[PDB]
Amino acid sequence: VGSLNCIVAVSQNMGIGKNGDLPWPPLRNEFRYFQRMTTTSSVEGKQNLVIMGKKTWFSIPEKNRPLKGRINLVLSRELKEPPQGAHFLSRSLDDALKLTEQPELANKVDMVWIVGGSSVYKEAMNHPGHLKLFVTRIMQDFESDTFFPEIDLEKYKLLPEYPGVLSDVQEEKGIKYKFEVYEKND
Ligand SMILES: NC(=O)C1=CN([C@@H]2O[C@H](COP(=O)(O)OP(=O)(O)OC[C@H]3O[C@@H](n4cnc5c(N)ncnc54)[C@H](OP(=O)(O)O)[C@@H]3O)[C@@H](O)[C@H]2O)C=CC1
Repeated sequence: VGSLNCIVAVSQNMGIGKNGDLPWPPLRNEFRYFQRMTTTSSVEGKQNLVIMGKKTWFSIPEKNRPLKGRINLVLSRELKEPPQGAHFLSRSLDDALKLTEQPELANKVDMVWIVGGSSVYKEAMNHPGHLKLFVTRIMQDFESDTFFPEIDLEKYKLLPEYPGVLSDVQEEKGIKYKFEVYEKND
């Protein structure tokens, strides 16, 4: 099992969700980036694991579930089995990660990607260890009801570049956005 990573798109006021969808209109190329970064292994014949909360799961369009080419793991304590189309169900972030230590998983999984929502990001972000954050800055305010936790910049260093991550400002449907990678190791 290789790296642990969070990936998020976030508006200027720290918004990630509204009413079960994103705060902004769909940005195809942002989704495309998400799919590429989460899918691409750095160890062929191996797969990446995506970990998400229950609400995130159901906020993905059914035709994109499971996220293809990835092991899909959903967090819930109410569910008694993985949702239709998901693979794994876990009851805590520890359990999902500890689950990547099982013989079965250990030698099949490259990167672990936490792909939301707020509570799973907060726990991972505040846990000691090596963790990167792939953050897309959506460069305006959007009305939101779910927010990304504080990024402590004493811990998380914004990297000046990263392979496979376009650096400069993008725009789609009149909305400018920028790809960032942050790393801590504590
Ligand atoms: N902009 C982006 O990058 C992203 C946007 N989104 C959007 O953001 C919002 C996500 O909302 P959010 O409310 O944060 O929800 P989550 O995806 O975190 O779902 C919350 C539910 O997941 C289960 N859950 C969360 N963490 C754990 C845990 N550690 N262990 C066990 N179960 C857990 C609980 O379900 P149970 O009650 O069953 O225990 C909880 O009620 C939606 O609008 C979504 O579309 C989501 C991802 C990324």
